[PDB]
Amino acid sequence: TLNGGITDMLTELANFEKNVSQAIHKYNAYRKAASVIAKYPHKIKSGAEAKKLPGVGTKIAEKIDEFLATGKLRKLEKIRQDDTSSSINFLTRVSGIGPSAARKFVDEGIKTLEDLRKNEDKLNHHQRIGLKYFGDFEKRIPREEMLQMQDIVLNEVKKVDSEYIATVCGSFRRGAESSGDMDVLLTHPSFTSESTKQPKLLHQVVEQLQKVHFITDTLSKGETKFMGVCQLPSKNDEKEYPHRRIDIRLIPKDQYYCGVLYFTGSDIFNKNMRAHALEMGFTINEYTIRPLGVTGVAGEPLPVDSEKDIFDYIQWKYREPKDRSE
DNA sequence: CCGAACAAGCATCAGC
DNA sequence: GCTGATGCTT
DNA sequence: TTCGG
Ligand SMILES: Nc1nc2c(ncn2[C@H]2C[C@H](O)[C@@H](COP(=O)(O)OP(=O)(O)CP(=O)(O)O)O2)c(=O)[nH]1
Ligand SMILES: [Mg+2]
Ligand code: NA
Ligand code: NA
Ligand code: NA
Repeated sequence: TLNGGITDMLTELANFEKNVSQAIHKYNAYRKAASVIAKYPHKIKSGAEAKKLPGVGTKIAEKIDEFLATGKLRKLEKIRQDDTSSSINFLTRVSGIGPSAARKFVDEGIKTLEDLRKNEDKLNHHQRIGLKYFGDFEKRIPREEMLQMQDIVLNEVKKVDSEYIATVCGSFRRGAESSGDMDVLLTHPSFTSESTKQPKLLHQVVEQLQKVHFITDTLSKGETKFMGVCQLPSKNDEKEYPHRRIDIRLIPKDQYYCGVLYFTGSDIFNKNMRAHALEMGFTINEYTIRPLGVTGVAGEPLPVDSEKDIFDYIQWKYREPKDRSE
């Protein structure tokens, strides 16, 4: 982390614009600048040097000059003193509380963890589970625990139907030594873009992971996307493990490669890659890559038989997952 | 200067 | 009930 | 907030 102080500042600015100002484009600009700087392999010595990188403009360059001179940013230090800003920023750390709900809660004088706990009745289901596991959800998962969880998920899925294929994506698939949560891509040959030949494909997997007490709570759940909570089992008399966020995405079997590209990320990598696709005349979602016609209307899905096929279409060199951690 | 900035599933709510 | 917008999330 | 045209 050559430039950890700079990228921390930019990330804190990003979070302020998202949570407090509700300025999504400023938030993306700071995150993008933080991303391009994190992979820059020199210790930055001036805002001018940083402004040579794409995504760092005049305003971020000036902030880097102030940071490098003083070790601080006056704008952030004032933001940190403001009670409303600090409280809104804090409340958004609860899963299910966003900028709108956080500002609504602070308006009614709900502005601390203890305030949240005594007003459970004012939370929706998702928010209540995010409050319940607030402490756990801020801990990272050592890859060794990710490996144990993987083994549980893949084996339980196989007991439901040997034709399911579960793939752990996210930062885990990118080779990270720790992960924020577990991301599972799921396919079944009964579910393709051409037909759904079995109902309850995702449900059966969820209920089986619940029966073996791996899934403990549900944040949201539909036919193709599950967002919930899981926990490794612990040995006799040992401390329990923290509860962990788990996301499961059922994707049409024939669209696996677009799906695993999507779910491997990173999120910024996906944004960069989809934006480049547009510049090249394609649009990419988790299902397909399609060309844009004369009027910018999406055309027919193109054939895809690997992740690299997608990179080829937009004329990017193939990047292994471990090189997508933007 | 100015328009564009990735794409979408689930929960919730207003309106009919 | 449905449609469509918005919030929040991946 | 940044960038391309
Ligand atoms: N097009 C897009 N795609 C996205 C987006 N947000 C998330 N994703 C995709 C890519 C993520 O890796 C994947 C998982 O989402 P997750 O939050 O778990 O990201 P990890 O890479 O695993 C970091 P960790 O803290 O969990 O370790 O979902 C998005 O806005 N736009
Ligand atoms: Mg993840
Ligand atoms: Na630049
Ligand atoms: Na939140
Ligand atoms: Na996730």
